[PDB]
Amino acid sequence: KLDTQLVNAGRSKKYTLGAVNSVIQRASSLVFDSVEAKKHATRNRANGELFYGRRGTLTHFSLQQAMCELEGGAGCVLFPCGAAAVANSILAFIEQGDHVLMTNTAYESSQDFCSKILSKLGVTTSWFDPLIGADIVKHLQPNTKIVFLESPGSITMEVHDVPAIVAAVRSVVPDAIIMIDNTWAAGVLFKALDFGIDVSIQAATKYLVGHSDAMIGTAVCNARCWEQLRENAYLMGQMVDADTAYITSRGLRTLGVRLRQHHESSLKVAEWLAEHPQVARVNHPALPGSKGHEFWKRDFTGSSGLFSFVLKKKLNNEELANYLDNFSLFSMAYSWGGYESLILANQPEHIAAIRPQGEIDFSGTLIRLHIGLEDVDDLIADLDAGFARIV
Amino acid sequence: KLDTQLVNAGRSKKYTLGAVNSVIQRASSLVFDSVEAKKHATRNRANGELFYGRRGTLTHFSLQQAMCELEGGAGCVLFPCGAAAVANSILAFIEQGDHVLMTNTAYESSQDFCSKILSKLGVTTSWFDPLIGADIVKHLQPNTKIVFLESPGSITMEVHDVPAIVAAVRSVVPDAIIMIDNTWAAGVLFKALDFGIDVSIQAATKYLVGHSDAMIGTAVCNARCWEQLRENAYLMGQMVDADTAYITSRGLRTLGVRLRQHHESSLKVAEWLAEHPQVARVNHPALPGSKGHEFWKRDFTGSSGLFSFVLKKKLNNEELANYLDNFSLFSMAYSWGGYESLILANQPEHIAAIRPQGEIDFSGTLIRLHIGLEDVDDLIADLDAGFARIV
Amino acid sequence: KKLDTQLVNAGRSKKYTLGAVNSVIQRASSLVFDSVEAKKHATRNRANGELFYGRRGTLTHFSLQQAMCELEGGAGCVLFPCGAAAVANSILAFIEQGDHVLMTNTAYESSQDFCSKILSKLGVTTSWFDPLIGADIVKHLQPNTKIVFLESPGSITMEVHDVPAIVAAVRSVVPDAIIMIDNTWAAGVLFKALDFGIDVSIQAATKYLVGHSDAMIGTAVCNARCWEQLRENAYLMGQMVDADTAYITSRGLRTLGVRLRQHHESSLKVAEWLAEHPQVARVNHPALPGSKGHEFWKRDFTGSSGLFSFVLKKKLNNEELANYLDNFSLFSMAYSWGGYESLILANQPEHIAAIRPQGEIDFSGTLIRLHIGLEDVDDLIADLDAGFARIV
Amino acid sequence: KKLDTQLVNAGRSKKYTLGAVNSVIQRASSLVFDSVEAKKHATRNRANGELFYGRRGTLTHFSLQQAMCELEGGAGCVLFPCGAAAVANSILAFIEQGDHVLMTNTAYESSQDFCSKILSKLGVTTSWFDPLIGADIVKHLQPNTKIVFLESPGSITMEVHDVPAIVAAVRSVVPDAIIMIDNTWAAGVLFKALDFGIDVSIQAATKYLVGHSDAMIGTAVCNARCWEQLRENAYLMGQMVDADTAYITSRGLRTLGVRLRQHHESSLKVAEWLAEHPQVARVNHPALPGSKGHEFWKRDFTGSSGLFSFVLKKKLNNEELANYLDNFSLFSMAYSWGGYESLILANQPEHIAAIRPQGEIDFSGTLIRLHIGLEDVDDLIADLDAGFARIV
Ligand SMILES: Cc1ncc(COP(=O)(O)O)c(CN[C@@H](C)P(=O)(O)O)c1O
Ligand SMILES: Cc1ncc(COP(=O)(O)O)c(CN[C@@H](C)P(=O)(O)O)c1O
Ligand SMILES: Cc1ncc(COP(=O)(O)O)c(CN[C@@H](C)P(=O)(O)O)c1O
Ligand SMILES: Cc1ncc(COP(=O)(O)O)c(CN[C@@H](C)P(=O)(O)O)c1O
Ligand SMILES: [Ca+2]
Ligand SMILES: [Ca+2]
Ligand SMILES: [Ca+2]
Ligand SMILES: [Ca+2]
Repeated sequence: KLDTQLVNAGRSKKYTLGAVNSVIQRASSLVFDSVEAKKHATRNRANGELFYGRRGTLTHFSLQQAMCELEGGAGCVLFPCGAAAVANSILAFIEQGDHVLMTNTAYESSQDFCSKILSKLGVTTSWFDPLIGADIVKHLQPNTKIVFLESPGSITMEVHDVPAIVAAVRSVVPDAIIMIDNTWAAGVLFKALDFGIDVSIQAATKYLVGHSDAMIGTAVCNARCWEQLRENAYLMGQMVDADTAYITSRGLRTLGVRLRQHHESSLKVAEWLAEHPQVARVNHPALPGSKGHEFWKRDFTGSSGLFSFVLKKKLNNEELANYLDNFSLFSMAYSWGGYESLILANQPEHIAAIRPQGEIDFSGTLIRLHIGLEDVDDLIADLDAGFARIV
Repeated sequence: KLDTQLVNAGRSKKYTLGAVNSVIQRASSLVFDSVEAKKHATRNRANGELFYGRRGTLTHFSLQQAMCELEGGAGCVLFPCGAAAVANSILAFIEQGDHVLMTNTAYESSQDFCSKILSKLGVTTSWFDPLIGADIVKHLQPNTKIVFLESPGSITMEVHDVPAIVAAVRSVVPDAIIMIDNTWAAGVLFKALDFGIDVSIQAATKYLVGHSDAMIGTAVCNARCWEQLRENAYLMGQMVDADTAYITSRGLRTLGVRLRQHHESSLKVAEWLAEHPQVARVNHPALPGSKGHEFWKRDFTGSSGLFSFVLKKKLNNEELANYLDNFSLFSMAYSWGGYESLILANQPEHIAAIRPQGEIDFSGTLIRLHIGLEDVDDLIADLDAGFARIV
Repeated sequence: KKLDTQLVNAGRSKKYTLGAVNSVIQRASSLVFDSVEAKKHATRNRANGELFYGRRGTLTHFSLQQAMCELEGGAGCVLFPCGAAAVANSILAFIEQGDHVLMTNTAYESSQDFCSKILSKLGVTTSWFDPLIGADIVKHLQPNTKIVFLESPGSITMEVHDVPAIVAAVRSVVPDAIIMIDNTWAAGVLFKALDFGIDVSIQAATKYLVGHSDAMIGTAVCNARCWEQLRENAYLMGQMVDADTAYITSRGLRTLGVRLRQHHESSLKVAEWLAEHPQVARVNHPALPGSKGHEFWKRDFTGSSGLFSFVLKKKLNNEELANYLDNFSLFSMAYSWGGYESLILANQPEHIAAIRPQGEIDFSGTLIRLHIGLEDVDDLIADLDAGFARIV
Repeated sequence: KKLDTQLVNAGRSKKYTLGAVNSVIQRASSLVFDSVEAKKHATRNRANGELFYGRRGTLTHFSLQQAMCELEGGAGCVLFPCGAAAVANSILAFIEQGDHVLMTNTAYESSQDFCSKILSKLGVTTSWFDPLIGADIVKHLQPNTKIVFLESPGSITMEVHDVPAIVAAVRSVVPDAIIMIDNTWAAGVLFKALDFGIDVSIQAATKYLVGHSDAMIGTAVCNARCWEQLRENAYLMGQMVDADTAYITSRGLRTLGVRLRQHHESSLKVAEWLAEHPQVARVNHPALPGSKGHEFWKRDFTGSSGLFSFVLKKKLNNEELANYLDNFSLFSMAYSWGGYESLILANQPEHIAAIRPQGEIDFSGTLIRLHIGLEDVDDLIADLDAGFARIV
């Protein structure tokens, strides 16, 4: 049962040492009592024995066990933030002459890592429509090494048909590493590894931390891919600090109570918006009619609270300020996943610049909301005062 | 004056806000009061204005200003540890078809990053002897992009002639990026940027933190190289957590009192060892006769406390255990830079495996010591009981 | 304001958050004055949220304090290193040689032991009352009574006071008494103590406000009448909490609503199952009809937390107690409560009798206290059922 | 053992460090018992370094405690949220209605205010003595004296007690008194209080032990005679410090030697320059010949820290005070001390007279207190010289 799992994940006695939570073990240097102990630790340095702080301390091991239990993985590799998890996960499997195939709705810095960093290293990238399903075979090349998914999509929220994509890819390039950015689902609302994906990546910064303070990336790997991701990321010096690891473990405890509120509130806002005279479209995976809703309903076991909607109007600069500057409860900021509700605008032309080898199909201003833990009726009231400012 | 600089570096009122130390600002999301504020922050997102936690908060900005003041740089890029600083600094400047030229005494994982990661990306690496000076021109290729220095060298402690190397490299491949791992000198005992080096990298984990807890890498850049390092590392998601940034700033405060004790103690141990019947050689940059001592004396303004010595004996496994297992005051561990004295052994054949395109010239067991803050006469007593165990 | 929106926003003024969502963490003893004039200004405002000296607080403390005054409707919020320090020092701040303290006999045992072991040797006497005494409290008032100390629900046995009756009765006789409550079970928020004419609402913020069993902190939210005295006398005893703890307590507030609702829903479901169970004598849950003071809870509170107790039909012997407690898979044995993890503790009737001064107990089986956490309620009920099979 | 080696290793047993160099940080209220038997064992040892409940401490606290007993030669180390809480609560733990407390009139002002404002209303009287009274202390002892409270060097004015004389005199008359000292200036280590027959050595660990002006914490290291009473009575008041603060205090110990030596060397160099300066009346530095109790410092201490004061030839008026203090570049205005940053504070003779009960002051110019930090001593002297040019 997810709730019981969340409360206990990673809390082995060897990590908590008489406490409820794991200990916080801050270290670089880790001490070997003897030559024989150093040899034991060296052989087990990637197997949960204390060796050197760059490999982890007890605090890290505890979070790694929790993430493996929650996402059904063989191992969990840690990073200083989600963008570092994305970039280094992809790097760990590529070589000069490879091709990367990425959804055109991937998080922008994931796109930019490929276009700006991988391109100089003899790796080419191309893109696909998130709703392509089994027709992704037209984009597969004999040198396709990575197939990178993000479901729902960044900003626009399109849900992939992961089963269809996975079957297609294994049929043509079975050696491909299939990755997903599974941040929206907090890794627990969509069990990526059970669907044939090799690596489930999170900006743990978001719903796993849950409070908008700490930054951390995770990559949960199947047994086929764990060693290579782990050792190559180690060679790039990737790790997260012990205290952040502790705080992430601690976020897990309330994840189920938080995600149920996020689902209930954001769906009710989405439903209210969908019926509002000033709204063109609502992009929420849980809302019937949204792009790939059917796949959300079949493949996920809940929703989080991030979604977007498109205004009937393309707001001009003065309207955009009147709208966004006068919110009482929604704050303007990047990221999401916390207790506080947030708001961000993107003009159609902003989104057009980040959908390579696609076409946008809306013309009004796109508003993305993260629905936090405030009373939902207060949030709806704030949104409705917003609409009066731009009617 | 270094001491006064250390106490005040980065402590602008905008960062301390009424306290002695900088504030600890934990954040991912950073809030914009208005559209106009978001536009201001966006334009200044790499210029010390609050934008998004991946770019930093006030705590990071404070440490970045301190590191720029201390090392004379245009900018300071932050990483989750030294190995991540090395790997990502080199990555930020390379492209398929480049050559990297690295001292054969570089830190092993720096070697391994090149041999195991860069090699798959169409980048070749070769090596040089640390004492090559101006004859490094024989190793320069028309596609040499990076010249990577580490002075003193890892484990064996050889000091380069940086002036001679730098002049040679600028004369042949002026477009090269010259980097140094300046960890031993804590960035302050050798002012790398004043000698023509482009980027001074530290495992800030070591002497800057000073207490063996926290892990962090720094790269202080000149104005020529700052933008590219900063933006490419950003694309790999490199950052450090706020609290670690705070603790690093805090280590700086005692760095001068610590480094003076480390120098005085370790030189006196080195002198005592050099005269000991059971010692073949002592490798300490401050000790006359050590490899590149003359360059240490001309180019550095002090010593830290890490050095090595070679035993007359190649200890067998039983002797190695009798030696290392029965120390009272020295602990066995990786890393160094803290208050606690540490000891590590390397057999000649271990070092031979990590000196590409060189030759070792010793035959006894090499012992590396980090000399901490304990009474030096107690440490010497512990070393002498050690010698009695293996006579 | 609606609780959940209030919780999210409490304390988060721009002067404390400085561009972030959460307050800054400002760690300091020394706080720097730019000038003689600035120092004079800070000195005047040293108890009024200007930076002065770390013992008085930093911006991190100020934020928590603001949050706590907002949520509990107070003029001020005094901070302490734990619950027990808040209790002991809030009582100390208002007494003097010759005073009498009247305390509920269901008070947390350390609160009792402070009165009987510390206050006694300072010329302050204490006596105790039954938690259901209500209006009849007048019977225990003395000419020198200074403090009337309430705890509702009761420690372990969970009895709810008729607060309206008690407060009216006290004010009718000793209007100038200081009325305090230990309002930890309600998290200060499910029972608005200061709206009921209580002077000081004290919590072990250790519990529900922190919510994760990993920081310790006490709070005392005061009305305007009593704030100064509590604050300044507490300061002379050196009482403060660390900035990092204050930041984590503020943080815990943000999930307090979603957590309390799950604790209510799950704990009531367990309590309802236990009441029907053949091996259970009685269930002590404020929200469960038939428990002591339930109708006062229904009337006076806006919700329940997850802590309650039940009485077994058996008085367990030592071997049965071990076989019961040692073999749980989901409940852990520990003190405290208020966190995400379910906890269990046992007391024998004779242990409880010993901490019920000037009153008698009302049960004879072993008493089991549960903290119902965030685990799936059916897994928890399954673990409790395996427990019962072990002592049939 | 030699101090620097001791400092590095103090508290770092394998049971606390668990493979790291520093102790673990174990954050907890609830501490889990695996069984009834384990709980019974923890309960017996709850004041003896077995995990029991976070109010009693975690492994992090145990480590600090061990370190502090080792460095100060004590049987036990009681922890508090700050210096002022250690003073107030250590005095409280040993008094009862009818007792008398004898305190040096150079005691930290809050220590004085605790006695005169809190203790007075609890039936405890206080009187004061001159710090140089030595053997003549017998003159101020009373049949009901319970505590003799020492502070050496003195707060602000820096007078050093003849501790050997005072202690012998007290023991000759009231052998069962509790003798306490506020040993913060010495960092517990430059004056081994418990070796001189003092019962309790108290510090504001806030200062030199933490060493960076960013955590607050008090300690009281006790002999075997007084440990239990201090510990248990302090516990009934809820006194504890947070685990993270305990970890940072242990951490500060590791650099205490290298820091104190620089504070000694730099502060003595400044003091020697000031004594020769035409605008200075007198220098109050324990290490500087001619200061009050210097010869007791030379005899009894093993070093100096960096805090001292000096008296200007001028009694500065308000405009000269601002022009002096407002325009420093390296010294900052703030309370506290013990950190890496140099600090400056001013007091007028009439402010000091007001906190010197039952004694008189010995100066008439403005009194300037300096904390000499880790900055280059010649830059510091240059900043002080520019200061003098501003009030010529
Ligand atoms: C799906 C997704 N995957 C990765 C990342 C990168 O994580 P880190 O910020 O922790 O490096 C993000 C970041 N997104 C916000 C900044 P926003 O969505 O506001 O741009 C994301 O949304
Ligand atoms: C010169 C030098 N430069 C980089 C690094 C990498 O820093 P991080 O450990 O913080 O990633 C090291 C690490 N060295 C120790 C593990 P050791 O020397 O014990 O192997 C080093 O020595
Ligand atoms: C109502 C109530 N009021 C105060 C305190 C004291 O708070 P601190 O533990 O933060 O000092 C407690 C403590 N209770 C547990 C230890 P337990 O209930 O397990 O004995 C309490 O329950
Ligand atoms: C000797 C001495 N003993 C105790 C304390 C109280 O410690 P805490 O501030 O940690 O509660 C002090 C405090 N002193 C500064 C505030 P200042 O000297 O600047 O007034 C002191 O000096
Ligand atoms: Ca808000
Ligand atoms: Ca040691
Ligand atoms: Ca459990
Ligand atoms: Ca300064």
